[PDB]
Amino acid sequence: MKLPTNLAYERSIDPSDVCFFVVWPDDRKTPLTYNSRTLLGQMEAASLAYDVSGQPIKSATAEALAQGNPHQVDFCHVPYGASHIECSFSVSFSSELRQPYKCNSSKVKQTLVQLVELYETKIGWTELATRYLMNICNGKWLWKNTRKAYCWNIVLTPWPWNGEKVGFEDIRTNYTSRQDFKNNKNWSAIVEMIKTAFSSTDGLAIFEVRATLHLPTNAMVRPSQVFTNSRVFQSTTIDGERSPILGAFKTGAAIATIDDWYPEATEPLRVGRFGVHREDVTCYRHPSTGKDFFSILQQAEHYIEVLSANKTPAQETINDMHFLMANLIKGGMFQHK
Amino acid sequence: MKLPTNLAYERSIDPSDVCFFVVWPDDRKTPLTYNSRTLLGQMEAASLAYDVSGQPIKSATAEALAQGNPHQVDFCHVPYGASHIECSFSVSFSSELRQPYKCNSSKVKQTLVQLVELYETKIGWTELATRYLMNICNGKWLWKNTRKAYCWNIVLTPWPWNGEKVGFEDIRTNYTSRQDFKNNKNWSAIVEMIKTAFSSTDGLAIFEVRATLHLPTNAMVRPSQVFTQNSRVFQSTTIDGERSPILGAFKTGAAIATIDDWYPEATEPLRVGRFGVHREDVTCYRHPSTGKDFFSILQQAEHYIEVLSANKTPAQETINDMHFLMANLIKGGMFQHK
Repeated sequence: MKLPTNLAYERSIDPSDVCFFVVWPDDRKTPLTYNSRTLLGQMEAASLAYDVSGQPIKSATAEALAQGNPHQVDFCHVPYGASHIECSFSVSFSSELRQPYKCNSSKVKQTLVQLVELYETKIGWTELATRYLMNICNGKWLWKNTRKAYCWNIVLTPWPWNGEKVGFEDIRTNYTSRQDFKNNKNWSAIVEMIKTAFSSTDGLAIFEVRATLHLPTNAMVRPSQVFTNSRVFQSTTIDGERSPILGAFKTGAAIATIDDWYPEATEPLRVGRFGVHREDVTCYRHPSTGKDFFSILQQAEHYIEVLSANKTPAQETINDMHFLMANLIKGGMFQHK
Repeated sequence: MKLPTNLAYERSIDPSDVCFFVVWPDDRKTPLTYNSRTLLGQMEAASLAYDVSGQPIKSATAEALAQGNPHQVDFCHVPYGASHIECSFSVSFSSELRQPYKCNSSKVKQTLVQLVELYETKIGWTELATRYLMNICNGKWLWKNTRKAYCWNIVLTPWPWNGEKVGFEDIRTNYTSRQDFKNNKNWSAIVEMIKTAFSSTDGLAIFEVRATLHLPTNAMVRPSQVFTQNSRVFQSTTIDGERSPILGAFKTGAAIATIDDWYPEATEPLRVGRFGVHREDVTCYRHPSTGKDFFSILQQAEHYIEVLSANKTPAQETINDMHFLMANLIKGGMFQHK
């Protein structure tokens, strides 16, 4: 199947910025603040003592290499008498994946629409909705702040909902595997919200998520930081103060670390075309593998006879279908030429 | 009938820009603001890994394709402790479709003048004025902001009016179909303004429209954006000393006039225009080969006068051609040639 000259979708998951608060004892809240401060380190660079080839430069003597290298960073920490930290944002799950946002070819629109209806019927939305929601219900969107913490707690507030807010107390102890989430009192009622949101022409499903981090005394917080003072935080205005925030696009990248179907999978990757790993600077699912999104999107006509048959599909060629569906929930421009 | 060398009308519906405000608890209002910020995404384009034909380009190895692509967007969101968002603008309905603004042919001016008087008598202005007024009274002019919201409300303030402002509370629940709008306490009195505006040589009918959006916590708002490295650049005005996003006047008028569901295989209503286009799937319904574009219906305008001046009920097929004929005169435009 050819790529058209116009093909684009909208995203089906819409997160927001994360706001950081300081809860004091006797329960008053205050927005967390930060300050820039200059520091002074050693002169480690391997470019100040060596050249490009690798022999020692003769200008950097032992006295000139112990001189003092001043830097300037932003610095954010928990105040002294504080109790814990609130972190609050919101997610929507809203059915944009059913038909393309823009598509000049009517044949490609019919083919893309059938796939979503075939996938919904033959495979179902249970596997993807479980994998997105297990990144909300633990501290995956709290990136490094989860690390080096006593405990953290997640409280959900789903909107088309009756009552009794959903709580996930003491992660790192109680919510480790997939089965620990399914043992919650109301887990099948929240998974079937995301399934109803994807399976309907107007599905809505808003969540209000709020966390509670119990850090050590006077400890660090790690917010997101700007693209360009060497470490500059991203910030908004709460009341009249500046306050560090976790970026909206940073938060959506944490909900979508699902991709563990690339051919030698150990660690789940953030969902993308030719899905990259930023730990080791490589692309798993390179176009030479044949298992990027554009080599699977061309096999969309072949995947229709697999799903419209009656034999259960091979697990190997439904991992290609989970990756096809996860890139349409992600959205993007799919043009060419 | 041939097209004259000069034919043009004025528009009969005049919207304005939509201004956004932030309402705080204790009911103080502040204009909504935005900022630009740079982000860092992956290197997805399909022109960075593939060539025009379809084989993989060989300069894009696995390391060079995992490198990092910085962009820059405008970013507008609801503040943290905010309650909701006001959205206010105004529409007028002003009878410019009664006569041509400019027409050098007196036979064509007479034919056009007769059609509006026979449409008004035989068919009436109830069908068009109900379709325009529904797009004001729900959040159609709030394009994507209606999506992903808790609820929204519309309050009308019509000008040649006695009192008691007209309210439409909790759309997506209370106002879904045509009959839900008709069950309002004063819906007929506002439809009979737009009818009286069209049915008169000096019809005026001003509406002051104000909305109230209950978004989630810290949520996104989607304003209109300029027709221009910044990737997303919003349209803006100045309220007090602060830039603030708008949702433009041309954009607002395109939302009131998404009415055209008379094209030959109609599913979704289109924006009213000549050879009515659909920008979702980039095609023209009502193409000149269909025979149901607006310049093929002008050439049968002498034919439509014998149908409307008979006594037999007009066929639905040839009065859905009259609704599209009337909706393009309310839209206005140069109708010349050559």
